[PDB]
Amino acid sequence: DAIRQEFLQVSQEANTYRLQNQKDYDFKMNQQLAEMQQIRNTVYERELTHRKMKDAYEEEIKHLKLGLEQ
Amino acid sequence: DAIRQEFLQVSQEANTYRLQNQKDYDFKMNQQLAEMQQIRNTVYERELTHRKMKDAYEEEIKHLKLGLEQ
Amino acid sequence: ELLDAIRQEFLQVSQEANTYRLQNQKDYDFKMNQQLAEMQQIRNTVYERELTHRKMKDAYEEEIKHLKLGLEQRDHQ
Amino acid sequence: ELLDAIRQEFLQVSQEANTYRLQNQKDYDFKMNQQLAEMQQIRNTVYERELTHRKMKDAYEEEIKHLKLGLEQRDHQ
Repeated sequence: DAIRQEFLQVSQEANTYRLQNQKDYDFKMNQQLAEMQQIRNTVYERELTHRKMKDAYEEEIKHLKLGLEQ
Repeated sequence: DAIRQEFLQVSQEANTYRLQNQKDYDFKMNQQLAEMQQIRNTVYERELTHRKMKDAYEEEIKHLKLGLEQ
Repeated sequence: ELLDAIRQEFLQVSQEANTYRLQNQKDYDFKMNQQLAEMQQIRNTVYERELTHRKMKDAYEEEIKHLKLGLEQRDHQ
Repeated sequence: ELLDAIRQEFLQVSQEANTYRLQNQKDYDFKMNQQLAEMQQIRNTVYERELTHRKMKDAYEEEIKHLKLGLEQRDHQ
């Protein structure tokens, strides 16, 4: 009366451990994955910004060249 | 017979002169006016370009700050 | 005695054609003077605006330079 | 004699709970190692792209600097 019974109050603290420990794993993993995706997303966004910059620089050179023509 | 007659062949070389000389005036004036308007136009255009630049610079600072947060 | 009311017939066509010239030249040079002043006004505005632009551009560029240095530094740690 | 088939009953729950730990930690550290490599890949791409960006930005800025100097010079003449 404790031998499949505290082998009850141990076989289940058992799986409760195989549970909140797996959650730890999943949490850590999902966090890092999401963070990595965010970093990659910023790289793409930054490329659009640079395109917008290029456009502006090209416009500016055109305005200045005009200025020099007169 | 030359006295309102070469005062004919002179009273009209007269106004033909008051004509192509006025055209000279008008041409020069219109040219300069148009050129001045073009210069002013470029100033406005250049302000839009600078606004586009500002947007891009602000985007870039945001991307870099993100990079530093991770 | 006569080409002497008549000479000064002909010499108010050419002494007439010539002052339309002078009045046009004076009117033109007046407008050119005005034009010069207008151009100086435009120049002043452009230079004032360029100062503002240079300061703003400099501040953005300096912040970007500092951020990039920070990232490169983080990458050394 | 008995809590000795029975002691080694209980010591395959805790000698069971503990290796799920180790297998999870080894699996995690494996994925972290992989993650490190992926991050190094991203870093390499960012740095290569940044070089390209810096050169292009520099060339635009240098052309703009030269144009502005030319305008200021024209304004000295």
